[PDB]
This record gives sequence, C-alpha cells and structure tokens, in this order.
Amino acid sequence: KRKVVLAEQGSFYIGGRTVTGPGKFDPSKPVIPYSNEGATFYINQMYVNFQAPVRPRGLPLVFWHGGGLTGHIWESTPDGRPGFQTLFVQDRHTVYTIDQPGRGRGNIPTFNGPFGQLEEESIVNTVTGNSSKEGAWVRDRLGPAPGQFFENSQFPRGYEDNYFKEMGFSPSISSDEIVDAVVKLVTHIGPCVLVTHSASGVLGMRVATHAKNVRGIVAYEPATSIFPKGKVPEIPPLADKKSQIFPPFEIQESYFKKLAKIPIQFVFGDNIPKNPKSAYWFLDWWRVTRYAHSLSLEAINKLGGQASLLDLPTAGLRGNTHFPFTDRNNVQVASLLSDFLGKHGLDQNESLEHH
Amino acid sequence: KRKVVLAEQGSFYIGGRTVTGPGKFDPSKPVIPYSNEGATFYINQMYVNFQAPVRPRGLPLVFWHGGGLTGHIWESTPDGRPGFQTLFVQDRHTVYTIDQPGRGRGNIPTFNGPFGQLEEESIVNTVTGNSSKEGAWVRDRLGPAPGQFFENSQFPRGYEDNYFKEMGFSPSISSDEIVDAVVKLVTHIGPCVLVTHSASGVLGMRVATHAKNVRGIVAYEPATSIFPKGKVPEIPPLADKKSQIFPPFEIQESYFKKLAKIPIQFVFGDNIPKNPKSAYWFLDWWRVTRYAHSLSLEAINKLGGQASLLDLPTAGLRGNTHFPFTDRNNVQVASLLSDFLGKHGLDQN
Ligand SMILES: COc1cc(Cl)nc(NC(=O)NS(=O)(=O)c2ccccc2C(=O)O)n1
Ligand SMILES: COc1cc(Cl)nc(NC(=O)NS(=O)(=O)c2ccccc2C(=O)O)n1
Repeated sequence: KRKVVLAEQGSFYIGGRTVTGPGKFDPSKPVIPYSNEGATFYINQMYVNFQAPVRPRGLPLVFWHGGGLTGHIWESTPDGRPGFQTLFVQDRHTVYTIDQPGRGRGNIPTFNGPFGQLEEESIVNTVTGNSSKEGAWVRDRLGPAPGQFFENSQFPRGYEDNYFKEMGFSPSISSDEIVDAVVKLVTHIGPCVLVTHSASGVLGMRVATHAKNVRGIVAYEPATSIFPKGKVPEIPPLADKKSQIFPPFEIQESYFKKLAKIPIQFVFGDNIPKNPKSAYWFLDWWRVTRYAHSLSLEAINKLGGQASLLDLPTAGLRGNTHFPFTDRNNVQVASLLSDFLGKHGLDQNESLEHH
Repeated sequence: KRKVVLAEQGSFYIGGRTVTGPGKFDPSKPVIPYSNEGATFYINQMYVNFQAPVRPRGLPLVFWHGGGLTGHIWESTPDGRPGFQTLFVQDRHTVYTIDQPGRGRGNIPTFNGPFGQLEEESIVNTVTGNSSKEGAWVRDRLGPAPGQFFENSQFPRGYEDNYFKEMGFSPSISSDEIVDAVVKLVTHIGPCVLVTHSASGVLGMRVATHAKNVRGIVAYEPATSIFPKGKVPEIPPLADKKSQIFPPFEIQESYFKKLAKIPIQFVFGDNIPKNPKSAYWFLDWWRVTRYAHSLSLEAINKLGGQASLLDLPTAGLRGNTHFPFTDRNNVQVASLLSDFLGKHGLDQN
C-alpha cells in the first residue's frame, strides 16, 4: 500500500536563538573565507516536515526520532518499506516529522574556528561522541553481539548497511533547548500526539509538562526515566556490579502532575532479558531501564494518571528490535498505535492542519 | 495548488565507506560512554528522498542543494509556499531530493574524540567554517548590504529568520566522495536530469562526466566554473584588485567533452552588476563568476555542445535572488525549467 494523497506538504524551521561574533561586517571586504567578524549566527533551530491528508481526522501526530537519528526513520524502513509517516497519512492523520536541533536538518552550532567554538565561547563541545556500528547493534538488540541475530528477529536482514548509515553523532546542545524547540512546535500546531523513541522519550515527557497541546504520548523504548524531584527510587546497578542506567531526570512535582492528565504508553520490543545478564551489557541495561520506567509509570498512575507499559510480545508480536516501527512487522506495530489513538478518542472529528 | 498524489514516497541512504577503530568489541564491557575500540563507522553516506507521481511522464529530476543547504530548499519556500518538489511532482516527474554527504541527513563524519578525528587520523577538519547571516545576505543578493533589499527583490520579505535558519556548515569531506555518492545514485535511478545550485553546480558537471545517465543539467547560479585541463582562460581579479573568483576546476578534455553530449542550462537571477563594484564584494564576485561561466559554456559549445546561459531578467523575471526557486515568483521560474525539459524531450517517456 504505497499510494498517498496529500492535501498539502512542506517543511519549515522553528525555534532556536542567535549568537553574535565581535565587531562589524563590511560588505566591501572579502566575504570568503567566512569570518566571525560582525556575524550573526542562527543556532539550535529545528527542522519540521508535515504531510496532511485530504479530510484529516483526529489529532496530528508528531514523530520524534531517537538518539543520533532523523525523521528518515519514520519515512521508510532500511529495506524500503513504508514508514509510519506514510502509514498514518493513509490512516487519515496529519503527520509531522522533526529533525531536532543538532540532528539531520536541524542546526549544528559551529562557526569559524574549532568545532562548536565562537571565539572564546564554547557553544557545543569540540570533542564529540558517537556510537560504533557494534555499539548500535547491541543497543538495538539485533542480537546479543555484533553480527549475530536473535533467531526470532524482526530486523530486515540484508539491509544492515542502509540501517546503520542513518545514525550519527549529536553535538552537546542542552536538552533544555531541544525541549524548547518542540514546545514551540506543539504550541503552533494545536492539540497533538507525541510519538517518541529512545532518547526523545524523556524529552517528550518534559514537553508535555510545558505544553497542554500534548494530548497523548506513545514512547518506543524510552532511554531515560523521569521522576518527581526528590522522589527517585533506588534502582539496582547492572549485573556487572559497576554500571548503572541513565540517571533519571527529576522535575518538580507541580510539572510531574501534568503527566497524569493525558494517556501515556511506553512500548518495548522483544529479547530484553528477565534475569541479570552480565555477559551482554546492553541487554542488561535494557532490563534495568525497563524496570525503572515501570516505577516511573507507577508514580504517574498514583496521581490519577493513565500510563501503561506495552510489551509487544504480550500483544503477540515476537522479535522486535529497538526500532519496532521499521521492523519487518511494522504494519502490526502501527496497528497497535492506531489502537491507542482509538482507545483515547484521539482519531475523532474533522481536523484542519495549521502551524 | 498544494495537493499532490503520490504513487510512492520514501527515502534511503546510498554511498559512503567505512573506517575502523583499534582493537576488539567486547559486548560485556560498558558500551556507554561510546568508544572507538573495536569500532566500525559508516561515513560520508548520502540521504535521498523520492516522491513518485502516478503515471510519471519523462525523466526523474534530482534536485541538489547548494552550499550549506539541504533538500528543504526544494520542499518549501521560507514563507511556506510549495517548493519545486511539489511543483514538479504535480508536473508528473518523479522527484529526488538529496542531502549530500556532510549536510542535513547526510553523514557528518565524527567519532569519539575531537570533531572529525578518528584516533590519530583526521577524517574531516576539526576547525570549521560557516557563513554568518551577514555573509549569506550579500552572497544571496537580497541586497548590497545586510538588512537592505534591492527594490525589485523577489525575496519573501518578512521571513528572513525562516530563510537563514536553513543554512549551516559543511565539514571538509572531499569533493571526490560527494561526486562518488551522486554517481552511485544516478546508477540506481537510471536516466535523469540534475538540477543543481551554487556549490553543487561544479559537482553536477563532474557527475555528468562520470555518469552517462545524466541526460541534462539545469544549474541555478553555479559557484565554481569548470574547464578542460590546460585550457583555463585568464580571468581578471575583482574590483578590489586583490580578490579572485573561485579557482576553476580542471578536468581532462576527454571527460570535459562528455558535457557536449547533453543539454546544459545555467540560470542566473537579478542584480548582478555589469560594472566593477569595489564597494560590494559579493556583487562584484558574482559579476566575474558569471563571466567565467560564460567562457565555460563557450568551451562546451566549441566541442559541439548545447550549453546556454539564461539570465532571468531577459526572460521577463525581475528581482530574483541567488535562490530563484524559493523566491516569490518561483512558479514562473519553475515554468522556465519545464520549458527546458520540454525543449529537450526530457518530459517524454
Ligand atoms: C551517550 O552518553 C549518554 C549518557 C547519558 Cl547519562 N545519557 C545519554 N542519553 C542518551 O539517550 N543517549 S543515546 O541517545 O546514545 C542512547 C543511549 C542508550 C540507549 C539509546 C540511546 C538512543 O540512541 O536514543 N547518553
Ligand atoms: C568557503 O570557501 C570556499 C572556497 C572554495 Cl575554492 N570553494 C568554495 N565552495 C563554495 O561554493 N562555497 S560556498 O558554498 O560557501 C559558496 C560560496 C560562494 C557562493 C555560493 C556558495 C554556496 O553557498 O554554494 N568555498
């Protein structure tokens, strides 16, 4: 089912700030090589793409890629099957896909000088970090070790090169500025649903506490848990007796309470072990991270919330990776997202696209 | 008219290579913080988006952004009007839009360490360059100085912030590897037309000399001229008597003459002066660069080619900037591109 009919499509930039270099710009002096002198730089802006079907229904969906990724992951799978962008435009939702600040078509703040440095000011760090193919293989649970697949895997085997090519580094932009850009987007588009992934899990939770327009969250395998300030439960270290999960993000309880006002679903794939797994660091990391999220959701529900954890194996889907929405069964994964939208009345009424 | 009917859409990665770190990867060791140890990295790959109409008519178009840009510039204008992607899908062409290696969704090659450095090897330079808003204002000929517009301007005034936000740095990926990625895309697509802009002007010319599937080129304000090796004409310096245009790219004549086998059109907007202008460096730069391109096109035609220069004011369009395809009259600019495709049979199956 590849055909798509759009009432309109396009893209735009939103958010960000400006920084300035020293002095004044003289149009008579050679402009190349580029100089910081007299410069204004736009930094930390976000790229947004939208596609609106004919006669939209329900709330628009905002798909927010995980760490080191772009909106590509919602457009197509590594082997070329339709991504959730196409599937949900066909499902009659207006679909927004973003490249957050520091990723893809979002801004990478660098100037004339060492990476990220504007004269004496470090806007982002010159030293970068970036996962290897091997680190991503085990992070994404293709298998327990690079080159190996779980026998039940839903990964599109044969398209490893395509898959890993979509991943890259992120400069050290503050999470505050990333959240700020998406808050501005959701304010502009109206009531909407956030669909997040991995690193954008905690960021989407934060956006919701700042923006009443977020009416629901579906988070695919969020990477960082969130708790009210001062009320982070003790969580055991990993099986290696040394490592820990990502330090949970703490927000003031007045903001945390807003998470109890909308439906929230965390979706996990397969092959996260139940038992401690000292031989496979990322498998063990996912075990304890999933547990931490269970405690986070419990805190939301004790405030009157509607927060749930969906393990795809319990719904009859086996072998999903950390990217269920590009796996071979992503149509069945999409159906469960449609079910969430229908359960909570988020697919109702004629809707108009605006930003 | 914003409606579009797509038989299919999607995106993929193509091209690139791999580099490796030292040692072995042990899955029992902490994976975070990320390490180069035992690492394989995919670098210099290109992002490609495609949209195919129902019943495509004529060759697919490959829209290739200029320097510091992305495929966004073909999707929408800064004020939110349809870009050439929509306009030419409506015109029944399959449309490819790329983010070249180093830009947008293309790969930026960096690792665990100083930007661009893999252990002791510099894959790209740690020191970056990037235009300011001020430099882009005058490069793009919005006006002669930042904050000023030419009075005839087709720029979408009021949307300056949207416009400049689309621009950014490019790492020092070799032009050879950028050309390589697009050659591989042209192999994948089959016969096609390249529609280039500024920095990708010279790169698209190079691609055509390596890819016979390029059946035509339309280049919006190419930034670097190209000549047969040993046959670069002397070109005068700029009015400040010290600056020069970008050193022209030289290729073997036997590659260069492949450019004579396909139609090629260079498109220039407005407000490039005829007189030397010492007060306005980028205006003078565009004057001498347009002249160099005129000699480049002459070299192609001397070899039996079909190369031409279209000044938009001669076609009745006044006030265009360096981005005619996002200006307020971009529908009329698009009509001139359709005219080129029709003249050369590139809108026919
Ligand atoms: C890199 O180092 C640190 C340290 C700390 Cl404390 N927190 C983060 N945040 C992330 O979500 N980092 S991630 O972005 O690569 C990621 C990690 C695990 C699992 C998944 C992801 C991810 O791809 O989203 N990264
Ligand atoms: C920066 O310094 C050099 C040196 C040399 Cl030799 N060649 C280039 N190539 C470009 O096209 N550089 S550009 O990318 O910023 C650009 C410049 C002028 C006019 C237009 C553009 C452009 O945005 O495409 N840049």
